[PDB]
Amino acid sequence: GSAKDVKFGADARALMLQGVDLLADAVAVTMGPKGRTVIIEQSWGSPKVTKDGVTVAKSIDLKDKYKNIGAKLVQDVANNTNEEAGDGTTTATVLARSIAKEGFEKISKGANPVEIRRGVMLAVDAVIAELKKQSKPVTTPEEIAQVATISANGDKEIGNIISDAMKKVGRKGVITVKDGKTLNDELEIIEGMKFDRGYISPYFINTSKGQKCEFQDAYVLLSEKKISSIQSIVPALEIANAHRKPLVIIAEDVDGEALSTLVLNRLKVGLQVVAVKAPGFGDNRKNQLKDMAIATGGAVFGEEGLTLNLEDVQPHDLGKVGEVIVTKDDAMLLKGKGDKAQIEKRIQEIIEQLDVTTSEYEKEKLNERLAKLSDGVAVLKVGGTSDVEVNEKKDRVTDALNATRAAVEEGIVLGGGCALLRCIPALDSLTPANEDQKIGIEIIKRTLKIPAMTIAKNAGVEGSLIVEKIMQSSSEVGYDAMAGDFVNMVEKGIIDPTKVVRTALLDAAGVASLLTTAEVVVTEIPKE
Amino acid sequence: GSAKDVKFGADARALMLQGVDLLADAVAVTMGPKGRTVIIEQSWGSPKVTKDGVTVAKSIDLKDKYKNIGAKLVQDVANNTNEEAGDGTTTATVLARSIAKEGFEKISKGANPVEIRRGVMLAVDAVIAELKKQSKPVTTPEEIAQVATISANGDKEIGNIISDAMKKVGRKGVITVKDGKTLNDELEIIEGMKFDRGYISPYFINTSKGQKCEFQDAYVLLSEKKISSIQSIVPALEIANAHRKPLVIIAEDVDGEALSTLVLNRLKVGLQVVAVKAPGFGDNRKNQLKDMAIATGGAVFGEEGLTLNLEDVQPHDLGKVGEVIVTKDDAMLLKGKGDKAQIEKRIQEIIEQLDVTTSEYEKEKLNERLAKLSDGVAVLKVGGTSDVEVNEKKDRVTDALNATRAAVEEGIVLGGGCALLRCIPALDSLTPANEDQKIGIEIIKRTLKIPAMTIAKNAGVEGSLIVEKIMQSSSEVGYDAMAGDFVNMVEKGIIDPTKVVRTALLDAAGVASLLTTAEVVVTEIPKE
Amino acid sequence: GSAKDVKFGADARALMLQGVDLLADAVAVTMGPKGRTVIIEQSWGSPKVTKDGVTVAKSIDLKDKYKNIGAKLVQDVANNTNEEAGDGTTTATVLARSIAKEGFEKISKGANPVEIRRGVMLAVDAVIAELKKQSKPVTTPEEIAQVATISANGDKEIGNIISDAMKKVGRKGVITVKDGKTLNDELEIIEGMKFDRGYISPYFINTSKGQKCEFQDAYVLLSEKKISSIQSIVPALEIANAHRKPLVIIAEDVDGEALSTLVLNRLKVGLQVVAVKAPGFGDNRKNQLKDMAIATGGAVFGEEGLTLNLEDVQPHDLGKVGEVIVTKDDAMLLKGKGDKAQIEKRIQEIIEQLDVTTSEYEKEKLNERLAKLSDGVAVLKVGGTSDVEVNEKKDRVTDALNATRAAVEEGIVLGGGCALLRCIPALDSLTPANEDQKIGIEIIKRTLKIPAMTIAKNAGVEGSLIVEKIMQSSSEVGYDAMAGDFVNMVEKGIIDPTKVVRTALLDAAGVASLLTTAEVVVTEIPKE
Amino acid sequence: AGVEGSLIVEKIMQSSSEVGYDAMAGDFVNMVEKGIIDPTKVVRTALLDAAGVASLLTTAEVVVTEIPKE
Ligand SMILES: Nc1ncnc2c1ncn2[C@@H]1O[C@H](COP(=O)(O)OP(=O)(O)O)[C@@H](O)[C@H]1O
Ligand SMILES: Nc1ncnc2c1ncn2[C@@H]1O[C@H](COP(=O)(O)OP(=O)(O)O)[C@@H](O)[C@H]1O
Ligand SMILES: Nc1ncnc2c1ncn2[C@@H]1O[C@H](COP(=O)(O)OP(=O)(O)O)[C@@H](O)[C@H]1O
Ligand code: BEF
Ligand code: BEF
Ligand code: BEF
Ligand SMILES: [K+]
Ligand SMILES: [K+]
Ligand SMILES: [K+]
Ligand SMILES: [Mg+2]
Ligand SMILES: [Mg+2]
Ligand SMILES: [Mg+2]
Repeated sequence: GSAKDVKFGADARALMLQGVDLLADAVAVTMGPKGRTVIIEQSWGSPKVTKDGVTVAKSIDLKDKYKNIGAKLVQDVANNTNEEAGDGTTTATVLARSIAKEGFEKISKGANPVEIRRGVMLAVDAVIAELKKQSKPVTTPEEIAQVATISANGDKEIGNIISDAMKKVGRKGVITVKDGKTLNDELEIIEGMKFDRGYISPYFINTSKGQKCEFQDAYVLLSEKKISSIQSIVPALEIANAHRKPLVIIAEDVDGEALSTLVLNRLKVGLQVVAVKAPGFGDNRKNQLKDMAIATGGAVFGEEGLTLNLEDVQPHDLGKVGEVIVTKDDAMLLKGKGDKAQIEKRIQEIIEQLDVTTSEYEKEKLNERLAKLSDGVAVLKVGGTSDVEVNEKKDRVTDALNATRAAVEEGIVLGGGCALLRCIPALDSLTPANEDQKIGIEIIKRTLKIPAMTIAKNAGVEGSLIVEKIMQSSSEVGYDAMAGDFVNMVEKGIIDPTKVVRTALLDAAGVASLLTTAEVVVTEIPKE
Repeated sequence: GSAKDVKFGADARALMLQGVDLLADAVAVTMGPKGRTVIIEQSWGSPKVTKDGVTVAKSIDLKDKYKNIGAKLVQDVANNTNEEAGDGTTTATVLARSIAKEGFEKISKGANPVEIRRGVMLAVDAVIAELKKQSKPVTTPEEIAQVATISANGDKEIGNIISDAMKKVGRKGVITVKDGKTLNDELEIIEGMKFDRGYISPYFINTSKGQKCEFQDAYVLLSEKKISSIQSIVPALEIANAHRKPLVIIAEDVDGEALSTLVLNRLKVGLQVVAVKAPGFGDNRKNQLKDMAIATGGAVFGEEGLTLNLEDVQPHDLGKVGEVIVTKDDAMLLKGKGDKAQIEKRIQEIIEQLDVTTSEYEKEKLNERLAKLSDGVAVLKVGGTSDVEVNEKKDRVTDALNATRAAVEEGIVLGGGCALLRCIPALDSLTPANEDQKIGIEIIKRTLKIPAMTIAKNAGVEGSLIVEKIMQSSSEVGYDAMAGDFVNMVEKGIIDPTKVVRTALLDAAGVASLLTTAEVVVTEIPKE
Repeated sequence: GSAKDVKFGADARALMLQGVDLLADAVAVTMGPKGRTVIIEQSWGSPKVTKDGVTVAKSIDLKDKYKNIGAKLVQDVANNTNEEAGDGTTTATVLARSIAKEGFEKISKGANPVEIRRGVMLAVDAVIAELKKQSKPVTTPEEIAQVATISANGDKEIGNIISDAMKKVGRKGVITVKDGKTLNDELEIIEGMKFDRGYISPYFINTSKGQKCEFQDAYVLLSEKKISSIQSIVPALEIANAHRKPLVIIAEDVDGEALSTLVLNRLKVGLQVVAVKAPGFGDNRKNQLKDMAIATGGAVFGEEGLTLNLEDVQPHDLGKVGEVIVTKDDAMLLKGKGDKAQIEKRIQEIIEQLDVTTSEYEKEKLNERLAKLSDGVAVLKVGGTSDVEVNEKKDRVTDALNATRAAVEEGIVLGGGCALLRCIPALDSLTPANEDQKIGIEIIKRTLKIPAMTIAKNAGVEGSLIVEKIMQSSSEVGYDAMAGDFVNMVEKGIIDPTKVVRTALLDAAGVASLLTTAEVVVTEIPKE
Repeated sequence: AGVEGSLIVEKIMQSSSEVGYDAMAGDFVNMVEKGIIDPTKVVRTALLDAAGVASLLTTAEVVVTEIPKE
């Protein structure tokens, strides 16, 4: 195969620990307030300017093979935490390094690194079991605003926007962020359903405005397969013209012949119609048109084993929507009169359909159908003046938005590091089975101070001195690293999700305590 | 991934600031009168010779990875200002460097660069709020001549041509510049309609002059698809011969058969006809022939979903024009009797169709339809003796022309930098929330002096000395850097659009105050 | 993008001027009599041996990035002058360098190069305004003989040949030069039209002479596409035989079926016909046969969108010519009865088409159509024994021929440089607006002595001493650099076109006075 | 002095016998009246020492030099 190079013992430990220290010194500066950004060279355009501690970690790839092993294993810590919780990735990386450093010190000839690993995990289990006890559910809509304000680097506008969006959509609603264009942030609460597809012919525009077709109290014709002929399309339009209401035609496509009839009747006397294709792309639209059908109340035509055909339609067989808006790239149905008692049964089917399966894409479009249908979705167009700014402000908004959605399900706990500092008394009652498990528990006991310590450090004060004066203090008191003094937390509004705290700790301790059991390292030769 | 290299703290700050200082020293020389040109090597031919601070900034790309980071982020400022306002890009780059340099000094261990950022933006909000107070709208057509004269590097011919072109077309008309051929500048005001296409057969020439077919009070036949046969063409000519008026035939093409008919009846007894193809090329001509129709009063034949056919024409179904001029490469319709009340409704449609969309090509041919139809457009053929010369003057004409269109919409304000210098008293009443925001406000208070200071520096005098004596002086007094003495401004005619001043400041402060929050820089390894 | 390297201030100035000084030192040696040749290596064959200052300027491309910028900007001066006038390229380059050198000295910290530029152009405008006063039209045919003899480097045979060719064709006729084969120069005056293509079958020879087909008062049949079948050719012959006149058949080709008929009717009773293909090769013949048509009066058959077919011809539809001469390799039509008032409109059409465009091949075959069309034309087959000689002597003839045609339209003036020396008094009455415009006027005032000075220098004498002794002398007295003594000029026959003198000054002053405005230079890195 | 050399020399030789160039004021003057003079001894030895030495250098056809070892 490929020529390799092996290194044993303390030499390899040091080099890997050198790789860990570098990638963690790069990210540790981005912690808490008074943290500082990191500029990353993009290979093509203007550079990134981040504060998120995974963008910093996934970039840093080191030349040396052994230091790079350290970097990769810290990258995997930072990434496991991000996907699981969405914030707290700096918190994990400093905890990972601290367990690595303290581990590559206790490795003498008589020590057993694997029992040390077992002791670390006993300590970690005990501490996340202590977090859940001192956890408390988030109840008031003000605690939502605080969690957001904190994880957004203390930007209070962000906190009010995410709290407002979560009152008007539901705490488990669908908030999603976009690249805004204006200078300020905007909360847009979409009402109804909308799909990324516009009218076929630019003759349906009846608005004399920004290229819109706008209807009220329309019928809906849902077709699975194409509407080719003049034959299949005529009966529906006779219904629409007779009842004197507009008509929307959502089909796989409108062929040129039925299209030519639609355009004709629009331009003279002036029948009110409009056509758009289906949302797409394949098997999905077959479910989503059916979703559209029952949301409005009607039937999808051409169905496989029902094959409702177009030639025999009836006015109850058409859906009804209060307002219809269609532009050159997107259509919106708003107030479907769809017998809510039945659209709710649909919601229950789709939610059971996701609990069953997972494919990262079947579950993706699955959630698209839920959100599109009921409570409407919120979007957060962020302001800014230049690109790199918007991209920075956007990394902070998503970290705040993940924090709030991870807090509403699993409660809040003190911040500034005090969450973990208030767990050390839990470790002081463990009775280890042997000497090596005692070493592991002592490793975590030291490591729990790292978060509070690294925040004070970036603030410019003595880290460990602040950590001690916190522990001596009462249970609700800790350090506000912005104001630079000690405060009650919840009264002052410093809190963190318990989910982000425990997953960061658990992913760090998980990977770090395994690195420390190594004795050999095998690397590819660095040919050229 | 790619082997990377990280640098921390003061070392990295220094390297990026070196990249910034270089790219800004290169562009700063091109400021104000007595500014100086910059020769840029073009990779293929003779070099460019500019004074615009984006051609200078976008060209300069650096070898070192860290210096290039500084340069790229200054290109982004200069570019954001150009697209948003069209002038003021040097003003942006020097303001940017001043905010970076002043920022890479206050970064001690206890400073919070992110709060300093917040203070910088507090200062910028208050100052653009003060510019808007001391601003005034542009009213007299002498103020238009002045703004144009200033932004053209003090070339008064440019000021008179643009004011003349803007008086005869409207302050929001359509002026466009071209590479002239003569030695002097020319203002050509196209009045009416014209498209770049001539007659098919050189037998329609009835002029006994420079190869022209020239008619008065003619009919117009607008056909979308080809005129193949004798059958479809014959009825229109019977109308033309019966009423005894000439006829123009604007179609996609005139086939050899209908063509052989047209030439025959022209060469004997002497029916007055002439034919041309459509403007082109594809979907566009379909709208553009429709535009011509309502401009003259008639109907496009063969239309998709109207299919007005040629066999049943009627004399009212033909357009009418006062005079028709057709050469071997272009046709001009002048005085269409087209029911102006309806073509204005058309104009309003096309203007909303551009405000809605943008594709750089749909919006291109879109403006072609306004101009071709609307109040005659002005075109400016610039003189010169050699090519590199014309490209310089053309960079200056466009910056002069962009400035006037940014003054007519958003008012004017003092020039020479005095616009910003007259805002410092606004900053002196800010009450910063903490120490870090106070640092930011002082950063801006110093930076506001940079524009006036860099103009005096380029003039060969002491920069800060001129700045001090201006502030001591009255509100209308400041420095004329060409005459080299202090003057009232508006009476002397030194003014700038408020839009260019505010966007230059805002794009610089936005980008620069984020660079100064950095603590780490990660760059790809420079392999070879 | 590509890594670039910037240089500021005097360093950059020095290097560019080194490039200007190099490219201009190389060319100055080819000036006036006693100038000297320049050997250029051709990458493929035997080298060039020139005296023209554009062949020398366009070759020299420099290694260093900064020296090459200077070289290119002097190339642009020499090229703009050649295209505008056809001679005077050495005069321009020494004037360009002199303005560059004198410009890269006065650039101190307080000087404004842009105002110096304005003064330079004020001075150039005033001096080209003085040339036209002291200009006088060329009237006698001996002044033509002198203008030609001078710019041909004092070759008196060249002067007599060009004067003779211009007497027999008109001073604005079409003279054109070719690579002769003999040892001496030859003046051949073609009469009528001619193309390099002979009869198809060697049976049309009715001459009993040197292999010629010779007709008088013939018809002409012009076909764009081939004459394939017996069907298309017979009616034309029926007409030609009916009226009892010969017939010429100019088509893309005469296929073997129609050919066997033409030859058959030729060999028995003796119908007078003859066939030749078109001039060629592709799109050109489509225009060139049409040119031939209107010159004789008729129609080209098979046309694209007129498709005049061969089957329906008529005797007015055939061209008529006074005499027809066809050999084995070329055909000549002489006295086309073509309603000349329109071929003149055609000639004016083709002449404007070349002034508009240039492609070295569109303009090449373009000139083929003028001469082929015009009545008569002169050609000058130059002698010589080897190629490099002919290429040289041919370079001098064209410069003489451009000179005489530039004198007949715009008058003559004293020579040897004395034309400009006699303009300095105009500069001494300018009143400059400021110090910088004063600096510029002095730049030109110094620069006007350069031509006389560089000619005396090359003659082996002291340059400025000859310049001084001229200015003290009367207005008609100056220096004959061949005889080496002072003479009246017009009596002695040393004169230059005013068009060549003024364009030389103006293109140099334009470009150089812009180079002298530079303060930064941006160049691509020279990787490898 | 910053002017064209041979041009001043020509305008001097054209002039009268006492007229020449004062290079400080930058104009032509009578000399003794204005006070520009030099000893005849210094002029003649300068020419004679130069012409002597130089006119022998120009008679050379070969040059022999010691090798520049190091
Ligand atoms: N104003 C503040 N005062 C004190 N501690 C804070 C403040 N804001 C955030 N923190 C703490 O800093 C830590 C960093 O939060 P998180 O967003 O996970 O880290 P990062 O800075 O990497 O985003 C959290 O534990 C949080 O409690
Ligand atoms: N003649 C002048 N005297 C004093 N100041 C001037 C003069 N002309 C322009 N300025 C000022 O110089 C600044 C440069 O304007 P801008 O169009 O950005 O020039 P550049 O394009 O070189 O950057 C403006 O703020 C303008 O008001
Ligand atoms: N015999 C001559 N004596 C003095 N001056 C001359 C003579 N012949 C030409 N000249 C001058 O030399 C100048 C340079 O002419 P140009 O055409 O540029 O030379 P070339 O064509 O060889 O480059 C012209 O202005 C011309 O008047
Ligand atoms: F960088 Be944070 F702790 F997600
Ligand atoms: F360089 Be300018 F201020 F656009
Ligand atoms: F060099 Be010459 F005047 F064309
Ligand atoms: K972070
Ligand atoms: K500029
Ligand atoms: K020459
Ligand atoms: Mg984060
Ligand atoms: Mg500009
Ligand atoms: Mg020449």
